[PDB]
Amino acid sequence: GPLGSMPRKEKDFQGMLEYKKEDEQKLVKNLILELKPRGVAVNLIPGLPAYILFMCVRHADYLNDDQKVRSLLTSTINSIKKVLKKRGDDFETVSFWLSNTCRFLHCLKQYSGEEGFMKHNTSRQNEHCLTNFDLAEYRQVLSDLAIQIYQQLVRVLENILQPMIVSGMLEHETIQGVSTYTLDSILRQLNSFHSVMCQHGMDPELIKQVVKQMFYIIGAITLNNLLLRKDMCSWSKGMQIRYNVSQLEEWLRDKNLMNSGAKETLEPLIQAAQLLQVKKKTDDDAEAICSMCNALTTAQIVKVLNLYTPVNEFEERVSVSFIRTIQMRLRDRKDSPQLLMDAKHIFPVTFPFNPSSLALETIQIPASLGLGFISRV
Repeated sequence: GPLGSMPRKEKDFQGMLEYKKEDEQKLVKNLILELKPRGVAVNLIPGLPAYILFMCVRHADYLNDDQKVRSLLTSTINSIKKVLKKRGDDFETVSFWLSNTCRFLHCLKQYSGEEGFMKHNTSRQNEHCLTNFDLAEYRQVLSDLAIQIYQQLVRVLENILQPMIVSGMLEHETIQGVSTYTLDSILRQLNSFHSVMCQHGMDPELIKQVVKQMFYIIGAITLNNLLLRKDMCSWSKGMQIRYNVSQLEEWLRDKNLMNSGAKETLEPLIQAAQLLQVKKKTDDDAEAICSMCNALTTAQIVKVLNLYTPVNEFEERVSVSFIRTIQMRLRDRKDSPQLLMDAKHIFPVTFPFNPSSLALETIQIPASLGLGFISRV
């Protein structure tokens, strides 16, 4: 039936989107620069802007149009940087663009046509692979861009967290008979950060990295305050920290994040709290401290013992002899000289490939996005 029949059947959409060269700057403006992150569509389908962008890349490749391909990827990358500069003080917008930049990168891989990335693809998804261009070079650029966005997300979340840490982990006291933010404030805030990331469809492997980084920041700020303040080094602070850490650990358990590396970053703080609790008088007490505090430096152990504030009914001041016993024993240990931890340290981030089951041929364009000048192919 190669000739025409009536009625004429509507075409079967292939999951591509065409646009006119003259409309490129409008396209990125509407889909990136002035896109509302709280829009219904882009939250019902997390990563929608990235998918739409990819579908557009797809049509340009289909037409074997190298010039349109180059121009679109360059506009897409520059616009993402643009919106990150203007709006990057806000956690929501940075989480949103980190997630869409990752999804865009994942799409470039999943539909590259390279066999190594096609492994979880359906037959249909494989029909959607690029056929004319190798975009490996652009992927590296997007990954570097994603590294920069992550570092900004960490700066944003640190600025929200930092004022809560000391107050929440150290200063709130309820213990009786033994001598503003709470632990709940911190737990709620971690919950909020994590809920937003999940709702944005951020990679679970990336979310795990963000969580490890947030727990590192908690532990480092808290421990640095113990090492600078006499009033924070006491048996009862030790008990309160021990409990606060247990709740943070239970947050990890509840969210199934026990593999994020988050817990392990608390180990110095944990051992400091334990040190505040143990006996500090005899040679045996000293040996036990040295073998217990394997994750603290000699400088940190010694500092805690010097600052230690005794409650006389229960204990005494730590003696100069005892500290000298600790120092002699720790001579055989080859430790780091650090006293304070670097609370600004950022673990290097990775973006392991996370293919999607979304079927591009089922995507439709909502009017709200202001993209009527685009058409489906």
